[PDB]
Amino acid sequence: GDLTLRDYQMEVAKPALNGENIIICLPTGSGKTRVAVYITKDHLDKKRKASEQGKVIVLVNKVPLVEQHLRKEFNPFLKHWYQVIGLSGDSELKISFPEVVKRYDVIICTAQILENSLLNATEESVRLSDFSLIIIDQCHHTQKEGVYNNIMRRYLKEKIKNRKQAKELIPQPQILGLTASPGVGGARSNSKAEEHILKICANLDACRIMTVKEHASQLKNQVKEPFKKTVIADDKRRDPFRERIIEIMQDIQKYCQLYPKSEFGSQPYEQWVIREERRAAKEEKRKERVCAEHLKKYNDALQINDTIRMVDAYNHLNNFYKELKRRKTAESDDDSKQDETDEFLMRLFHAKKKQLKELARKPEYDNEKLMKLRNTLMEEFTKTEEPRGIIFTKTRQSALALYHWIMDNPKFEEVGIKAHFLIGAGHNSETKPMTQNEQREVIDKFRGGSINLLIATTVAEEGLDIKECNIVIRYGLVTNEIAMVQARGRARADESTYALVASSGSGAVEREDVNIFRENMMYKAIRRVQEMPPEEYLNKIQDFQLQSIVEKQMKAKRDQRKTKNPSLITFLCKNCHKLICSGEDIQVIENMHHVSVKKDFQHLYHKRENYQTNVEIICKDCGQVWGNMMVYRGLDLPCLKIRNFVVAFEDTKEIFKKWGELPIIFPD
RNA sequence: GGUACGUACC
RNA sequence: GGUACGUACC
Ligand SMILES: Nc1ncnc2c1ncn2[C@@H]1O[C@H](COP(=O)(O)OP(=O)(O)O)[C@@H](O)[C@H]1O
Ligand SMILES: [Mg+2]
Ligand SMILES: [Zn+2]
Repeated sequence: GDLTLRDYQMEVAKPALNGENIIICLPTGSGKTRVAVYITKDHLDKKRKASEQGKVIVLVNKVPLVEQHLRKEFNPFLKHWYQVIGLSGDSELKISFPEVVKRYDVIICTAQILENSLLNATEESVRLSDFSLIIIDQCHHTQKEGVYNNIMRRYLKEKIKNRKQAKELIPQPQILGLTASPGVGGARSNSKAEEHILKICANLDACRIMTVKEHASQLKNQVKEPFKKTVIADDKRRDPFRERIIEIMQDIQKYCQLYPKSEFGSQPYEQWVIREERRAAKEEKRKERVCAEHLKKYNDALQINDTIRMVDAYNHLNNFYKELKRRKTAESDDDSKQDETDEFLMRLFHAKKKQLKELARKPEYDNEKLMKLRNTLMEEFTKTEEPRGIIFTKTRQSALALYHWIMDNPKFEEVGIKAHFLIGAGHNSETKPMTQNEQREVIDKFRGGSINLLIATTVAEEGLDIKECNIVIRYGLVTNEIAMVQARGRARADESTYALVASSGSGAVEREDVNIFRENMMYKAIRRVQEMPPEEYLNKIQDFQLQSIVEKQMKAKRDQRKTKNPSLITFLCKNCHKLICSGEDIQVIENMHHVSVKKDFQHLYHKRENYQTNVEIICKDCGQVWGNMMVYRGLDLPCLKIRNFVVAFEDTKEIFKKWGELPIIFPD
């Protein structure tokens, strides 16, 4: 069942029920989406009784939230009274969006489905005037160049144009923002915190920002905060894995004569060594670029030794050199690759390989954070009958490696822990992705009980419905104040704890403290804009709105300048600098995957196993990855990744990470 | 592929 | 603005 609100929910709803644009700030577990449904039904029922056209769009930022808001909230209470539909880019609908607007009263979709129609591109459109109410889920993203903010910039442009036609009357939707924390925008001062709150208010055209105050006690009974802990590890353990890896890196640096201005295993080392790899490739210095590539792989092993067990560090290097054997070795079905440097670096590893493998088997040198994590898990999974937990970590590799650490250790299995990792769907990582369906099944098994502990990246912090946790561990991960409150929001079972496990040397404890500081500033700043007199608030809101419109015009003029011709360019291999393609030889498939056409192109490469296929293309002369094969219309075609080539010009040699960075448009 | 946001380091 | 890690949308 029956559509009602709690008193704290009604308190924040009241102005939206009277037709005012507002932002609603309700904590995690407060039922913000239930408030959205009550306001949707109320809004539509009033439009019926006034014989008027009622229409609502609910905008979300993740695809699963479309289906989730339908099932749990929107269909149960509205389906029998109004036409309701959930829509996404993933679902190939046979109806166009403009028709979906004509047929349905409540549209729940991802924001880019609306923007695609407002833009058109391919050209009677949809406009924001078609909708009488627009609800934005997770409205703290209504910021900068986000899709939310682009939708709302059209709304403000239509608001200003409306006053021009009064003096010489196009209808404007009501707007409702829903969030748990609008944020502080990286501010370190209360002034800049209050500036950020007003900017978000300005972007959503809010009459007022809305929080629970009269029924604050009721809200505190509904959602109980977890107990906070900070488990620090000083790491005064001797670290012979770090020491011997550094000796290998030092040896390599003397060979190539590349010397850093920065500590081993640190972030500026990683920047330097990647810069040095790029430079050496441009300048045809195979010795330097190959060494810098390996040095990076050793620099990875140091920083994963810092966060996870040193066996995973071993495996990172061990797998790299396994793949190096495969590419450099002349196999059958092929129509020397091994340089001096290649031979030097391979033997260096094999020599010092024995020690590292067997040093890695001794857990006494195996990372103090892991014991602190172990101890925290043991004491918490023995605390309750049917517990559930999440470990938040920085890298995908770290998520998978922690899963193996939990599995390759029978005392966690003994005490009832049944772990599984959880990572992103994107394909920009050097680790492989989980698909959206695999993500869904893991989260479903977590609610079932089949799975007990998630080792998650930031995938698990916002939006998605996850079962109430007894423990949330931030394992070395400290991002922003919004993510912090969202992570703390997952721990909402009876007797739940939120814990930061980190090295004192990482500076993550100090960054957690500024995010606590920022969170406190946020509440003071919300309080200040609520107490601000209307005339003062209105003027500041108008300023931010006007200068936000100007902000898009500037970025429009930036992107206009860079707006080629092929055959200007050749393609050299980054490792060995052999001539391979001209610019005329390249053609594109569905304007995304680039392919070579040259008639005698097969002679310049070999095929190896390890998106279309799982067959790599590698350089004949040197074994450098160029990309992979693909099947298109029954033709075996070579897909070349731009990362792998030095691109020469006629007038200059440069390396690009994306095909779009080249100032050249290619054929179909 | 394209784009966006978050964080760290320059 | 750059590099990397992470996430997402089309
Ligand atoms: N006024 C209400 N009456 C009954 N149940 C409610 C009410 N508000 C919320 N709920 C229930 O609580 C749940 C909301 O939890 P959740 O989705 O975690 O909230 P939020 O999205 O704010 O974090 C829903 O399953 C809903 O059925
Ligand atoms: Mg909800
Ligand atoms: Zn080559």
